Amino acid sequence: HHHHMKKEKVEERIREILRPGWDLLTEEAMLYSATVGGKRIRPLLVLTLGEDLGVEEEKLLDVAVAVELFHTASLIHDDLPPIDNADFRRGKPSCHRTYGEDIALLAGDGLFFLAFSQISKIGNSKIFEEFSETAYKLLLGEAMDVEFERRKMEVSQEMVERMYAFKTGALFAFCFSAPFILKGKDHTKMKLLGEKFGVAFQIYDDLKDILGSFEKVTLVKKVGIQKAREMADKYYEEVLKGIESEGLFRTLFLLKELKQMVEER
Amino acid sequence: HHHHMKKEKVEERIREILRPGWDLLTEEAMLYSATVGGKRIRPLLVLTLGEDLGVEEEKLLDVAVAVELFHTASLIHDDLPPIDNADFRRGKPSCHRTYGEDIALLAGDGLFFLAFSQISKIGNSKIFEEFSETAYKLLLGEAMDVEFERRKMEVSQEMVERMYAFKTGALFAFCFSAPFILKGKDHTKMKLLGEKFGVAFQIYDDLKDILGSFEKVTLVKKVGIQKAREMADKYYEEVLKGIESEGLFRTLFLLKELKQMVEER
Repeated sequence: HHHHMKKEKVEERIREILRPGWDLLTEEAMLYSATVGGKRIRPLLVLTLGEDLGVEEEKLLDVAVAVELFHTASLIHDDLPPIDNADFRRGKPSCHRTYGEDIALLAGDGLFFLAFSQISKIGNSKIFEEFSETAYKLLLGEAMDVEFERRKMEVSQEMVERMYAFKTGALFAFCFSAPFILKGKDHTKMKLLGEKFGVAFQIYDDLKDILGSFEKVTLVKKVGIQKAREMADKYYEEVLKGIESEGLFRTLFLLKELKQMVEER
Repeated sequence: HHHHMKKEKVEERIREILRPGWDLLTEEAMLYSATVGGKRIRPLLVLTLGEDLGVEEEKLLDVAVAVELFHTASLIHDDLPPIDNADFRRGKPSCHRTYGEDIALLAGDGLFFLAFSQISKIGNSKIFEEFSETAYKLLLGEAMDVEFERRKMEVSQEMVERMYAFKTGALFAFCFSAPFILKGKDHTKMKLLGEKFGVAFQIYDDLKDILGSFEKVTLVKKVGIQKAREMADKYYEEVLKGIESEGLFRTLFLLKELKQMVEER
């Protein structure tokens, strides 16, 4: 019920921000992509951490919505024909399949810009800086994924692990960090913990994709299923220990529930 | 010499920011696009206005570089095959023709993110807010241009004029505004003046494209060459009067020089 109340608040704000104003297919596409589904783990983490810390709900919801809009945009661009060429996303036709590649490209851009606009509402320069740094890292990570796949190049294990930390880890690092910055607490350790969480999250995604299936450089391909799973499990344990040590009990239980869901796959 | 010193400083900062660090083709592509050419009118306006106002040079150069990186990114995405499908840009092969559509898409995204990162360095929330609002407007303008062309829809003259004000006017509005915000002066009138300047700028671009040539909804197509040119000339006169009235003499002379160049086409 807890998680539901939080998700409903996020859904409502997303619908407000993305309500078309200019009779554009591009607006409709942004709204489509943002509402087709999503477990909303990223905004849920932000909101739950902020509750644990007692951060003002309005600034926290602005962060949570920003992260989700950004996430949405990143999936639109990843799905595009030049990149991953996904016909489907969340069991629904992809943005470009629904609206055209032109409209989908623009929708992705719009969503990123709206994400920055939400962050800017907070009026906290450190959050603006961190979010901007996070965006660029995510981009670097996506570029590495594309290039590692498509270039004839040497790709070390360390390079794959960095690509995970950038492509997936950076946005979780921000989710873990941003509530601490809003509280006026040092966020350096939480940022690293969030990055580890994101790496573990990506690994569990790789493993799900294998089970679901019943070129791309993945950590599972590089080190094997057993080692990859060991790395993910270890990082996840570190995250749980770190979260408990900070006394963040709502967040701890949220992370335990996510872990049980992974375990039940 | 004046304009040259300023442009060289911009070129140098752009090369610093875009110096690759990760051995990525995406990094190389961002640098390629940002350095293939450009008259650098947008950063030159920012730097010149800031000089007239006596604004601290470091914060001003961060704004100027941000605007140019953003501009660069917007041209990469416009050129892409789903949008305008340009084989050339500044007389050089386009980003996607040089590096691939995947790499070009990512380069555009990277440049926008770097632009926001530069803005965030300033530590001024009003600048962050204005820049973010500007980005979204520019996106709306591009969407309108694409959709007006491709949809079977009624497009009024007012809609075309709004599309100009968003697609081209918004970024100039920001260039005119940002130095006033950095000075702690009310920027509302300068923002409107910059928007008018951008509309006139777009119209002169339309007219150049006709002369150069010796579907898309343009103001020239809607109202005709004579009326369009009259609108541009009138807006430009308003801008010159407004700039002189604020005592911004370096900027006034820069704008007169740009106008003479247009006149000599």
